[PDB]
Formats: sequence, C-alpha cells, structure tokens
Amino acid sequence: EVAALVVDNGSGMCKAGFAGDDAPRAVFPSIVGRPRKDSYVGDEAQSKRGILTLKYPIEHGIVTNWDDMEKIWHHTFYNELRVAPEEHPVLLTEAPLNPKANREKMTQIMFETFNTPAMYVAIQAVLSLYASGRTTGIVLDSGDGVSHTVPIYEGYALPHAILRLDLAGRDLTDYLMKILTERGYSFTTTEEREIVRDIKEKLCYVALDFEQEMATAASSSSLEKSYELKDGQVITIGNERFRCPEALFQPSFLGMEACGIHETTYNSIMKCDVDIRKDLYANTVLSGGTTMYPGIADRMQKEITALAPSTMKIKIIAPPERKYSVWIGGSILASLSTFQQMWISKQEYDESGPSIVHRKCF
Ligand SMILES: C=C1[C@@H](C)[C@H]2[C@H](Cc3ccccc3)NC(=O)[C@]23[C@H](OC(C)=O)/C=C/[C@@](C)(O)C(=O)[C@@H](C)C/C=C/[C@H]3[C@@H]1O
Ligand SMILES: Nc1ncnc2c1ncn2[C@@H]1O[C@H](COP(=O)(O)OP(=O)(O)OP(=O)(O)O)[C@@H](O)[C@H]1O
Ligand SMILES: [Ca+2]
Ligand SMILES: [Ca+2]
Repeated sequence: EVAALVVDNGSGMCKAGFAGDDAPRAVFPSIVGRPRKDSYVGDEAQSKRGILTLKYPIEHGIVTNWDDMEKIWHHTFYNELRVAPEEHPVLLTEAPLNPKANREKMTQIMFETFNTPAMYVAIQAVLSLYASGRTTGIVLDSGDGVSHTVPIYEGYALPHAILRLDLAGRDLTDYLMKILTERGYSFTTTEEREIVRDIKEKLCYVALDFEQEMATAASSSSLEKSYELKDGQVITIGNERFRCPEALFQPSFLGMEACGIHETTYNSIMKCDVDIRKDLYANTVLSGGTTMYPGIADRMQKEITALAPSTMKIKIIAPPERKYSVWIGGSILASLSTFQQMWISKQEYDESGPSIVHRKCF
C-alpha cells in the first residue's frame, strides 16, 4: 500500500502529513474566506481580510461549518500536500466528545467528495498519549480554541471522565494584548494580534509562584525582556510575560468562573475508578501549543501536588515536541499493524453506510 495521510484539524492551525514522518509536512491557519476565485484558505485568506468575509470552521474544537471544512481539506490535499486523496487512506483527528452526527459527515465527505480508499477518525488526546509512548495516562491537551483533560487507561479513553475547558491560546493572546495596552502600548487590531501572538510564544512563561514573581518584577527590572516591532520600535515586556499564561491557572483574570488547568486535570482523575488514579497521577501528559510556556510543567507539578493526597506520586510529562504530539501520535497509529483492521474501507462504507463510523471509530 501507499502512505496513509494524517490530517490533524485544529481550531487555529491544521497539521497534515504522511504517516511515517516525525513531523507534519504542512501547517496552515484554519480559516476560509469568500467575497464580502470563490474561496481562499490560510495565510492568503488573512491578507485579504478587507475584501473577504472570513469564517473559522473549527471553533472550540468542533467543526461548525462543513462547506468550509471541505475547503480546508481540499486545500490540504491539492495545495499543501499535493496528492490525490483517492490514492491514500486518510486518518483524521477530532476533539473528544464531539457530536456523533459530525463523525458521520467526516466519513461521508471523505468517501463521497474525495473518494478516499479508506479513512478513520481518532480522538486527538489519545494520539498524544501514544506519541509519549504510553497507553495509560491523563492528557491535558490545550490548543488555540479549547482545552481538554482526557484520562486514558490501557489504551482506551474514558469518555465519562473527559472534561472541556473553553480557555486556550486565543484567549491568552487577547489577554496579553489587553495588559500590554494597559501598560501603555496599543495592541487592538487583527494585524497587531498577530504580533502579540508572537510575543506570547517567544517571551511568555509560567511563574512558579505568582505573587513572588509579581514582587520581583515590581521592585526590579531583572525579568524584563525587549521585543522589536518590524518598524524598529523596541518595547519592553515585564510582568506581562507571566501574568498572561497565569490565566490558565486562574481563569478569573479573564472573567471566567471555570477552574484552572491544574484543577480541571485533578477533576478528571477523580471522575475515574480509584484503582487507576495513581497511574494517572504519575502520568499526566501535556499536549498542544498552549502547554509550551517555559515553566508550565514544574508549576503543574506543584499545583497538582497541593491538590492530591500527600502520599501521591505526581509526575508531569512535557514532551519537547508536544506542539505536534497529536499529529505525531496519528503518524504512529496509522502505521500500526494492529490498526490496519480499523480503517473504514470504501467497501465497508458502500455496504454499511456513514453509520459504519460508529462501529469502527466510535
Ligand atoms: C485513537 C482512538 C482509537 C484508535 C481507539 C484507541 C484504541 C485502539 C488502538 C488501536 C486499534 C484499535 C483500538 N484508543 C481509544 O480510545 C479508541 C477506542 O475506540 C475503539 C473503537 O476501540 C476507544 C473507544 C472508547 C469506547 O473507549 C471511547 O472512548 C470512544 C467513545 C472514543 C474513541 C476512542 C478511540 C480513539 O479515538
Ligand atoms: N511557544 C509557545 N508558547 C505559548 N503558546 C504557544 C507557543 N507556541 C504555540 N503556542 C500557541 O498554541 C496555540 C496553537 O496550538 P495547537 O495548534 O495545538 O491548537 P489547535 O489545534 O490549533 O487548536 P485547538 O487544539 O484548541 O482546537 C496558539 O495559541 C499558539 O499561539
Ligand atoms: Ca489540536
Ligand atoms: Ca477563580
């Protein structure tokens, strides 16, 4: 056979490549644009913001507009990867606990619209655990539009213990824009949002102790970092560096009543059979671009520890390439001998119909 194609659809970015590679061949923005050709996808859809009405097909992880998603996939196949989908089995990723109806539309589009010889849909968080080389653990997947905690035991996810936190990279990006603005600068436009997203990714970090970090930055300049704008203006970022990602642990800074990532992780563990909570505590795996902040692991360690029984062994695993662990796990799974029997063949589709997805996929 040829290569399966691994397509990781995200809320902000989409990752695509060939099973067997250790990194996705292409990564582009999850946006489609039409007149305010007929449509535009990715970076070129943004540079035409003023003349195009932009839409975001994947919000908070769920596909909300199928015509748009279909265009993202068409763009992924012909423009990005430059392959014929009918000559490749396709593995798509999806968010945990998504509408059963969605899973059927994904299958249908892949077969009836792209004529894929075979496809499959897999929960992102599970792929990340596989990427870490485990079959048991609790993954904290945090991206650009949504965050989930997914307990997995012996290779299978535990639906009833999965939680969803609507706080991720996009919220943090805007929050950084707001505090720097309060600082004396002015970041409010979509063009500027792209700039603050870059600042956030390069100079932000999670303090081990908020207050102490605040005190150190209020009486010293030791934590300050300079950032240069394209036009040459140099701006300094002080406590914003850590105050921004702090919103993950304290959503209230954003007017949100939901509990932080550490507490949400703990809550997923408690929803699990007491017999496996230990395995989960010693195997808390970070995933997604938003778990990339320097210092986040040691902070998760300290916070989880404070929540769990004193006799509990805590361990936070923060893979270096966790910004793509989902896609990678997909690359790994698609090539698994034991996984081949899971693909949904076009034959299995013609006979059983779209509903075949609930049998082999879930
Ligand atoms: C990557 C996924 C699948 C490959 C399954 C995977 C186990 C597996 C691996 C290789 C070959 C066969 C099965 N681990 C899971 O949680 C899956 C596996 O799905 C199947 C069909 O086993 C688990 C299913 C349940 C019932 O546990 C679910 O939680 C279900 C609601 C969501 C789907 C989970 C599946 C996940 O998307
Ligand atoms: N080094 C970094 N530090 C902090 N944040 C980062 C870093 N690198 C990337 N990010 C953020 O990670 C987010 C993108 O992560 P990812 O691609 O995993 O999410 P997604 O799949 O696009 O969306 P979601 O999974 O929520 O549906 C963006 O907010 C990006 O700015
Ligand atoms: Ca994702
Ligand atoms: Ca609070």
